[PDB]
Amino acid sequence: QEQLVAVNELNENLGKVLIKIARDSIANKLGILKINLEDYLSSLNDPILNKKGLAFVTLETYYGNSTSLRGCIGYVEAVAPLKEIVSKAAIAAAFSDPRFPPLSKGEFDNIIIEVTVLTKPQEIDVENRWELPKKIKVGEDGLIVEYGILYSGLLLPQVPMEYCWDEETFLAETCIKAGLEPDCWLNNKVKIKKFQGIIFREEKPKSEKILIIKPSEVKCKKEEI
Repeated sequence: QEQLVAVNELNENLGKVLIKIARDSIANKLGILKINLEDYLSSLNDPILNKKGLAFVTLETYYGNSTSLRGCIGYVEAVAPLKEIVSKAAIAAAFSDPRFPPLSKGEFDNIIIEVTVLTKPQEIDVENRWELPKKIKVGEDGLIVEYGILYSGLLLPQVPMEYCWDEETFLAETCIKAGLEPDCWLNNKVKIKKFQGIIFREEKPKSEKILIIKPSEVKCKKEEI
């Protein structure tokens, strides 16, 4: 809205760009790609890239039929222009993860990059809380239930779907996560935000084709072999 990115704005080509931004940022810090990252980032003039959101980047070592976590970093404290938060996260995924050595030039070629974009959580202003279940959608919306610093509950978009919940159960379970009663969502004093997310990932290192993974395509665990 006020320069905030919406998930429906992120298509396969934008995911293609975010992935290349992450790729080049790392390549630039590894010393592989010769560029001025800052000027490079400001040259990407697609307005979408500059809308704000939250982002995470995880690097997985590529194998025939499996992958291995290689580094993960994400920022959820404050939204910032996509291209910037993604460039920053990519770099951190490669060099800041406390669990691995920094990425080496030798590894860069065998890593698959995954970029997750989350929208800025936003308050659901409905003065008829019983109509609250209608203003959200299981499989698309993440939730945040708050009531003063002491009570805060957060659920990612996928959770409700993989556990096969309906909209109300979803709000109840988040309330329980916040330390509140199952029906805390009907209480005007309890603030409720929603947000969305999306995932882009190379199916192979530097591949042209990328996989778009949506929280709404997750299978209810009860239907898993």
